[PDB]
Amino acid sequence: MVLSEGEWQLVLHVWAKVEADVAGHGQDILIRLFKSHPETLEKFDRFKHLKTEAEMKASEDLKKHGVTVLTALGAILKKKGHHEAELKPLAQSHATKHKIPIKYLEFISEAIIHVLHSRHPGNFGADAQGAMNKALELFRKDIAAKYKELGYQG
Ligand code: HEM
Repeated sequence: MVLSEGEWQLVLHVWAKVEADVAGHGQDILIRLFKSHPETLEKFDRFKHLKTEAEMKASEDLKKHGVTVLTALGAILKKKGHHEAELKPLAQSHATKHKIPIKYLEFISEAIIHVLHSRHPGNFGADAQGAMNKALELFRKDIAAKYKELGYQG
């Protein structure tokens, strides 16, 4: 699959807004994911002990990792499809080390869309959301393909 330049622009336009507060956006997204799909929290030995949203919100480690996740994903989106090099180490660690099934990647993609929709309605209309979805789908497809090669495919 290939996104058009116009679709990439819609993605990068709203992502520019995200970069105005990466830490805050990362917190929102991770907490949305952990509440909507609590099982995902089990993958984090560091965050497993977090019982409530208030605890998640007060966690400095959770916030720091949100910045790390969004910065990594941001670097991928800005590649506009030419993200092979950025995908290699990401797929290896998530397949071999953490063992993250594709299903969970669909879950966070879901969390990303939800948060952008709430915080940036003016820059996330139906067209922008469609473009963001295509970008995240392309990401999941390439990650999945890489998973297979590494002998995983979750
Ligand atoms: C959608 C984008 C995602 C991106 C871009 C991403 C990115 C990252 C990055 C950059 C790290 C740092 C070093 C490493 O590779 O281990 C990391 C760590 C990790 N990721 Fe993700 N990740 C994503 C989704 C997920 C999902 C869905 C799960 C789990 C439900 C997950 C679980 C983990 C775990 C367990 C670690 C290590 C935590 C620790 O430091 O102990 N990742 N991720």
